[PDB]
Amino acid sequence: MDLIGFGYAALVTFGSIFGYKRRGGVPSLIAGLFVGCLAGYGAYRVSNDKRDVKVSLFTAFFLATIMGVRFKRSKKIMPAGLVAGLSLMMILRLVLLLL
Repeated sequence: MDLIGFGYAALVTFGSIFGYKRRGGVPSLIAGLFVGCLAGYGAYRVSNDKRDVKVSLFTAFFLATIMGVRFKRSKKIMPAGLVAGLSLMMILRLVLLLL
């Protein structure tokens, strides 16, 4: 949409994003951030919940279990997306290790 300066858009995007005061859809990802968060964070707290990493496993497991229809290649990205989430997590964990 519109073939105008990109960089600029990347600038305003970066800033605005940082200010976080525009979005407002709450499709699901958000819910994934909250849940996943508690998962990781909690695992980091070390109170009772299992250890990190595994948590994620329990996150995807619970979610899927909540869904009913286990992952399955098909239209939309509702199911696949989930896999994209868990994956994204792992990767982030690959670096987290260092962090």
